[PDB]
Amino acid sequence: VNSFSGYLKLTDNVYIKNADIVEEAKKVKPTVVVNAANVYLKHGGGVAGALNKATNNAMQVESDDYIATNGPLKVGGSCVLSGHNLAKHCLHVVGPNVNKGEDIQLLKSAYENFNQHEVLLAPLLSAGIFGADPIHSLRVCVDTVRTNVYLAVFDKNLYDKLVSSFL
Ligand SMILES: Cn1nc(O)c2c1CN(C(=O)c1cc(O)cc(=O)o1)CC2
Repeated sequence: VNSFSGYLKLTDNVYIKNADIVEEAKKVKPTVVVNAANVYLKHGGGVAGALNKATNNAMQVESDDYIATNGPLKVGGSCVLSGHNLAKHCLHVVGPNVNKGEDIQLLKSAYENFNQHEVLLAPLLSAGIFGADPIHSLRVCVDTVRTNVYLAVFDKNLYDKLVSSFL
């Protein structure tokens, strides 16, 4: 039993809710919140911008030190950093950004990072400002992630479309 509430169950291991991931993280304090990161960990907008703002820019400060030491992530890759006031840990995962021309096949590699964590609160990778089709992202999630994932979808209209079209 865990503290996630109000989710619709899609599969054995994938759950979904119309929710603001920032507000959900603040309330649950999950072990892992996933950020929709880019390779530079520049958290300017979308989910990343919102998570970073909720940490009062502490996420960005930590991320800048990470990049200065380690260099950029790979598209499809990830790193574990602090969750600050939102979670124990933040798993920064880089899905492909279609608006930069990155290969959508890398979306599966991105979701594979979730399998290193037993339970996660996450957004749909490559959705929103990353330009991918969220219906496709949900399909890849369900077909790739084997650990327990709680998906937060900010837009109510999109949430309803994702549920109604789910096979
Ligand atoms: C600035 N702020 N603070 C918050 O709690 C939120 C925001 C803004 N926001 C996003 O930028 C966003 C975009 C998106 O595609 C998915 C998502 O989960 O969040 C949603 C929730």
